[PDB]
Amino acid sequence: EQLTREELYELFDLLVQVPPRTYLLNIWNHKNGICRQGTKDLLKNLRGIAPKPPKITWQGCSYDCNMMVSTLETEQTNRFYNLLNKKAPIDEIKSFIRSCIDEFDKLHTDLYVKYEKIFSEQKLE
Amino acid sequence: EQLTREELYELFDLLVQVPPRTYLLNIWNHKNGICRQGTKDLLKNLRGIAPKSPPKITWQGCSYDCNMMVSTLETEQTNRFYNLLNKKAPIDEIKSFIRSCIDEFDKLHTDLYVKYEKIFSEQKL
Ligand SMILES: [Hg+2]
Repeated sequence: EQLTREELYELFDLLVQVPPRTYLLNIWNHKNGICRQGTKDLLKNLRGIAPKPPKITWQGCSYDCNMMVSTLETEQTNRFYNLLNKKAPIDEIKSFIRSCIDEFDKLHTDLYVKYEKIFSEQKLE
Repeated sequence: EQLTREELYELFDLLVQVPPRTYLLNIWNHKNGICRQGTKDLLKNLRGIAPKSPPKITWQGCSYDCNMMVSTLETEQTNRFYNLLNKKAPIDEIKSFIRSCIDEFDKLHTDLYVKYEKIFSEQKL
């Protein structure tokens, strides 16, 4: 039952107090599902404009993108558990989760911009 | 003074509660300055590749199109910003919005560059 981003942010107002940790972990799994669908969408969009100067291949783009997103996911999850363990207020936790999603959106933007330029230049000459 | 992108992102993490309107307007003006420098950089780069049946695309046309696209996006984003202010959006939502507007401008700048790179390349034969 994957929550949409909209449903997650609405649910972030039903949390006026810090909920139990199981609840918090459930929310983080929905966060992961949202970011991972963003990655799937990025790779789908990049595959569309990849060709069939630099000599970057689809396999290279895919390795780079997957390494950046997988490393970001690990780093964010670690920051999440540290927030939990230090018993942070609910407002801080909510801002942290929304900021992690924003950070993934910026990474997906950075990757799209980077490869849009390379692929478009390869399609030339 | 004009904040760098990195300085603006730093401020975002220091808005933890909802700040006065003057502060948010000030942040928006720095956002505008960052996106306008991105537009200046785009036109500089495009000048490098500009020339020196259907009509030939010239520097004038390229410049008119780019400035219309970025100026209209500026207007539309500012109108969405004022909507959030007036509806008293919580700070996490405003922060996501401003971050997303900068991503949208980065994408537009890249889309424009790729568009003209292709057009100027094809004409050159
Ligand atoms: Hg460029």
